[PDB]
Amino acid sequence: RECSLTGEWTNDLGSNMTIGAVNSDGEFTGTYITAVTATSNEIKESPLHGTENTINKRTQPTFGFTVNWKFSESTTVFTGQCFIDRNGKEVLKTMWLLRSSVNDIGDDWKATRVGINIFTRLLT
Amino acid sequence: RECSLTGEWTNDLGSNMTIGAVNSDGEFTGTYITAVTATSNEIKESPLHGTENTINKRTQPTFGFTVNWKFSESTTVFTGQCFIDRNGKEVLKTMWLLRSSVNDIGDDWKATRVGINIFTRLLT
Amino acid sequence: RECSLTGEWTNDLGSNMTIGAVNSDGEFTGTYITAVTATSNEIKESPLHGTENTINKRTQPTFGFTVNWKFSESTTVFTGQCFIDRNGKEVLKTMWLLRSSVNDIGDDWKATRVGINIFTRLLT
Amino acid sequence: RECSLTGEWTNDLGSNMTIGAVNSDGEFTGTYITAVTATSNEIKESPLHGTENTINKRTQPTFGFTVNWKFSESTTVFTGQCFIDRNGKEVLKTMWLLRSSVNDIGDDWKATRVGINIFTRLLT
Repeated sequence: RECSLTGEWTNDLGSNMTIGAVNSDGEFTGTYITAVTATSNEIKESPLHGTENTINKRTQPTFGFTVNWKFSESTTVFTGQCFIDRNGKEVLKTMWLLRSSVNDIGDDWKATRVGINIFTRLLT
Repeated sequence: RECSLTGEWTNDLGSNMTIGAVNSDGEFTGTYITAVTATSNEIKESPLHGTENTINKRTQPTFGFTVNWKFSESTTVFTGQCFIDRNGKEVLKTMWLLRSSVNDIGDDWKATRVGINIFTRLLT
Repeated sequence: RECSLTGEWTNDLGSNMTIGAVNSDGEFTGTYITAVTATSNEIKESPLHGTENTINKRTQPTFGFTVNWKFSESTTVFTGQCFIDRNGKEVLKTMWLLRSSVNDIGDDWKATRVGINIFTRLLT
Repeated sequence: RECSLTGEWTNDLGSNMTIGAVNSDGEFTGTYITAVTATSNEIKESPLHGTENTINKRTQPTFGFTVNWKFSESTTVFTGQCFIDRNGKEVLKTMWLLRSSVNDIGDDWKATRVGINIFTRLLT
């Protein structure tokens, strides 16, 4: 009971993220510090904005967030669920869609990549 | 001339959405309206928060947004690009991931559905 | 009643495909003539191999097929259903995954694109 | 030395598969075995047909295959790449789409689930 979103997280590929307080409407903003950037870069930070679903006030709520990349013209969306694992650790399981910017509508069909990411807490 | 997100749109599925005004930051708010399991209790509306990529102030920007469902524990993410010419008409080309809430971590693998939607200006 | 796979089909982007006879096990092979090839080419043909699901002998059966590209190192998989539309026309609704070849396992996360395709019959 | 498809594998989900021998053409056959809704009636097995891309006889080829379910009307497609070093161990990195059968064309949009699976050599 209590899979909270707020905090610092790290994922399976080296990226880090920090999520602030979740308001009443279930809204939150935060930051994303990436690793893999289809040309990995030093340490570039971008903002994120999402919501957590509050229907039935579930302890392992679903969520979604958009990453507004600051060193590229692409956009990434992440969706998933905040779980309490068998060992009592908080875990974010996610899938994501990476939209690349094309010039012509005739190339739209190849602008979308898909994948997953797993996050666990940092704070230490 | 540019492809603006602000406004009223409808999709190939007959769903409609409204998008507020886009802040300097690329941030926006709106509403998503669908025929919640059509019939039973007609149509419902759920908020939606997202961003538009503004790097290099492109004319046909990429964006993404999260729809926080008001009648289910689910969450949906959309990402795509705002296009022009094909007549001179604005087109929203998107893909989404719909995440269902699951009770146990072992059921995670079957919680994500994926698809597309094309949005056009509301005949008005 | 009778959404059959055998034949010549064309899709929403200009690609063509011909599917041969479906055997007992539900197996079939055929050919794929593409249009968009992340660098569109004249007229390059590649073979395909898939199966149709025969459980309950459904009239609008699900299916899957793999395209073994002959001018590239990638692979594409297609899945969907063979429908009888309101107007009595046969229609294939599909989603597909395009795997690109990477050199290092550290780039695996970006090797997968997703999309859709709609096919209808040719034969005229 | 190369990454061979032929053999016995198991996945992160505890499912197992066998793959026959790969013909000149890149064609292969096998079997997929899972715990069909574990308990009720333990494990079941379903055939599987696919191909391996052989352009430029790469050491870590891409491939795809269709699993024709024997206890449901569903169809599943997998696509990925066969990798090496990480110790000297072969890894199958894949993504799939699972298509459910729907009764009416208007329900098509919710028929496709997407995910990943990592396969490793069967401890034997």
